[PDB]
Amino acid sequence: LNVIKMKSSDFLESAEKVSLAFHRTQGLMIMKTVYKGPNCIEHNEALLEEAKMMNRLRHSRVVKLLGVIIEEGKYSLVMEYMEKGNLMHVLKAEMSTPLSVKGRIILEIIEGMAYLHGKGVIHKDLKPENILVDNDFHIKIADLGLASFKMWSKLNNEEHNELTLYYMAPEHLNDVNAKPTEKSDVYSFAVVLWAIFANKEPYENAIAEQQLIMAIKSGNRPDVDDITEYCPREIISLMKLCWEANPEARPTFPGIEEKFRPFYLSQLE
Ligand SMILES: O=C(c1nc2n(n1)[C@H](c1ccccc1)C[C@@H]2F)C1CC1
Ligand SMILES: [Br-]
Ligand SMILES: [Br-]
Ligand SMILES: [Cl-]
Ligand code: NA
Ligand code: NA
Ligand code: NA
Ligand code: NA
Ligand code: NA
Ligand code: NA
Repeated sequence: LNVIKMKSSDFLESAEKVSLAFHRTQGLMIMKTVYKGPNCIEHNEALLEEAKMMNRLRHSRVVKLLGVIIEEGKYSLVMEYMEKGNLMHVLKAEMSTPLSVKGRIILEIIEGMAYLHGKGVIHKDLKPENILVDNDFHIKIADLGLASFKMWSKLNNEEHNELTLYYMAPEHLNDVNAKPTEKSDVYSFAVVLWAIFANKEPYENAIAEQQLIMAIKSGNRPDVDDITEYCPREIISLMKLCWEANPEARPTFPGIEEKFRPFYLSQLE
């Protein structure tokens, strides 16, 4: 389905920024309020078309943009509701996630990124907080930071509006000139891989941001010995392949899928 021009009145009053919302006739949804301030109707057509463009990225592992709210002095994006929150919340839950499910999660992240890259989309902000999980532990990739919503991100920072580095490729640390590439996303995926088996964030011993940044650029990586549960040797090799310093030596997501899928099916599923 295409993007719906929804209205603020469509949602139940819950006055008392991604939050849960209840559409009067459609049910639970996620709302990201982006702008609240003076009237800026000059940008409406530009904001709507960008939402239409983003809404065209349709894939089983990509979150759906259900609608937009474009009113006088109020602009919001309305997104599919993923009941279980983000991947890091799932990994830290009291109930353990079995290896078969972790393998499926990895495969689905690969499928989603292969789709996005095939559409010429570079995510640039891939991390557990942008990987959302539904009731059945299937995942969908999101862009909650608006890294790909150029127009909406600019709106979010217009001053008249009232309203992590662990997964960033080293070529981007301490460097604003560096333009992210598909290979930047592959590096982020490598660290997500580590997090999936560590059940936590990397670099817990880092003491200072400058220490952490200079260390990673010098070759430091998440502590593979820190994984406490069983992590298949193939997956350790995979993450090492994906966080290699030379970006052009990192594989593609289709290349990752070609070797991970048959391994998932014979060992993990
Ligand atoms: O997080 C959001 C969101 N909305 C959409 N996605 N994420 C998908 C997507 C994923 C990765 C890269 C680009 C788009 C396509 C869809 F339009 C909304 C709340 C801001
Ligand atoms: Br090299
Ligand atoms: Br593999
Ligand atoms: Cl394949
Ligand atoms: Na599915
Ligand atoms: Na990061
Ligand atoms: Na730090
Ligand atoms: Na390296
Ligand atoms: Na295959
Ligand atoms: Na398969």
